[PDB]
Amino acid sequence: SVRKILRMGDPILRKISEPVTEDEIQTKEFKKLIRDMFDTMRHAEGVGLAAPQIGILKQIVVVGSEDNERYPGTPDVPERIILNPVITPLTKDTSGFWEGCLSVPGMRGYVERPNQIRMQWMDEKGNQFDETIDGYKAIVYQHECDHLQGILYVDRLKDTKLFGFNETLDS
Amino acid sequence: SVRKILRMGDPILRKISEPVTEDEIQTKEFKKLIRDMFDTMRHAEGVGLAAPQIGILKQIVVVGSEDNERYPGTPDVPERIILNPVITPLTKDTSGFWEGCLSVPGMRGYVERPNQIRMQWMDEKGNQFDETIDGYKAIVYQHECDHLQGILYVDRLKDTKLFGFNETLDS
Ligand SMILES: [Zn+2]
Ligand SMILES: [Zn+2]
Repeated sequence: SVRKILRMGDPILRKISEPVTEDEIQTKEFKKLIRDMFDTMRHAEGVGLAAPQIGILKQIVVVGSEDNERYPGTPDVPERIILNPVITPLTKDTSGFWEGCLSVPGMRGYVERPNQIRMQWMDEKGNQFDETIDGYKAIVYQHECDHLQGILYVDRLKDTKLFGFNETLDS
Repeated sequence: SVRKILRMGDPILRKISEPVTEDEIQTKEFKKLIRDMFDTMRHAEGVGLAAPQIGILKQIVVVGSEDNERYPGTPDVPERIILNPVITPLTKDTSGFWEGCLSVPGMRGYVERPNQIRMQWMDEKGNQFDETIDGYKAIVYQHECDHLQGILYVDRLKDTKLFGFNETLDS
């Protein structure tokens, strides 16, 4: 089902989310969470979603797009469950994007993040990954790990001048 | 009548508004602006309003409250037309407030501003003033002169952690 998405202002979105145990992923309620999470992220037309965004401080991130209406330009993104992630910048080069967040509705903000990172996670399966992601993917992944350390894009806005509502930014 | 209030994202709210001429205040359309401005500020239940907030880059600020629903606590404020203002900090001491703005609907942000300033303006009459304002008044006056130099409270947010929507901040 679709869970209620917490909005910027709730202190939860700022608390640090702790790791998931190899025990949990094989748990029943966990599987029911990934279900909800996906169901919620889709109804929201978002590129991804972090557990805390719905009240759960577990290091659980979800993603997936395929022709998105909320961010027209962007490339389709393949669904994937990202757990206990750990990103690291592989360069100082940065790609700029007017990011948005389901937890900060109706607004957009230019944010410059590194464009090439090394990330290491784990899946519903228990598999260990450790690749180097680049381009839009990296952006989204970074954006969503942030939620896990209580960080929202507004905290990184290149500059408050470049931040506002949609209805007005496109005009 | 009530004019449409520009929302954060419109580049106008960031442009510098120029001064008003002793000629204008005695003008007909000017008087019609102060009318609208007031009518608009009231319908909005705001403590004040700056010309640019409705598309006019003239150094015209308006104020007035008396039992406000949008900011319950705050002291009533007496209507007044403030023109070509010029504020100056008279201290480093600062009072904190979760400010809001009609141009940035549904949100609130903790902002620390000086609590004792020297301001010099002019009225619909043409009178020259130069007093030292303190307390809530100073806050509001500073908040509204900012609009004249293209500045919104988000640009001063003490810290992004303390910024969010109303429905969620009170909870
Ligand atoms: Zn988000
Ligand atoms: Zn304002």
